[PDB]
Amino acid sequence: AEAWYNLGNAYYKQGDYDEAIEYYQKALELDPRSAEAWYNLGNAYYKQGDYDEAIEYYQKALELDPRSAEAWYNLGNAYYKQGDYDEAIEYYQKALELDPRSAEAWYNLGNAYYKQGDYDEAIEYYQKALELDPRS
Ligand SMILES: [Ca+2]
Ligand SMILES: [Ca+2]
Ligand SMILES: [Ca+2]
Ligand SMILES: [Ca+2]
Ligand SMILES: [Ca+2]
Ligand SMILES: [Ca+2]
Ligand SMILES: [Cl-]
Ligand SMILES: [Cl-]
Repeated sequence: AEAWYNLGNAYYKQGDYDEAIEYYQKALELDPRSAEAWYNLGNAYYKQGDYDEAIEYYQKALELDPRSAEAWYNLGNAYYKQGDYDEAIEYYQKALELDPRSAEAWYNLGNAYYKQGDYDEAIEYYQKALELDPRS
C-alpha cells in the first residue's frame, strides 16, 4: 500500500490529480485502514473542485484518525468553498479543539463568520489569529 500511496503523492505534487486518485485507490484496495490514503484522495478531489467527494473521503480519514486536525480543517474548507459557512464553522471548531495554536484555523473561523454576516464574531477570531501570527 505504501509504494502505491507514494506514487500517488508524486503525481499529486506535479498536479496530475487523475493519476493520484488512481494510485490512492490502489493503495486503499491493499490497506483500507490507511487514513493517509483516504485523506490524500480527499485532497485530490478537492483540487478538482469535487467538494462533495472530498468530504466523503475526509470523513473516512476521520473515522480512522479522529485526532487529525488536518482532516477536520480541510473538511471545513470543503464546506467553505461551497458557500456552506455554518458547516465550515463546526469543523474549524473541531480542528481548533485539537490544535488551539493554529492561526490558520482561527483565521478561517473568522472568515466563515464574516461570510455569515457576523462581523463581531469575525473580529474576535481574527484578533485571536493575529495574537498567534501578526505578519499577515
Ligand atoms: Ca454531487
Ligand atoms: Ca452537493
Ligand atoms: Ca462525481
Ligand atoms: Ca492528530
Ligand atoms: Ca454544493
Ligand atoms: Ca448556510
Ligand atoms: Cl454528497
Ligand atoms: Cl448542498
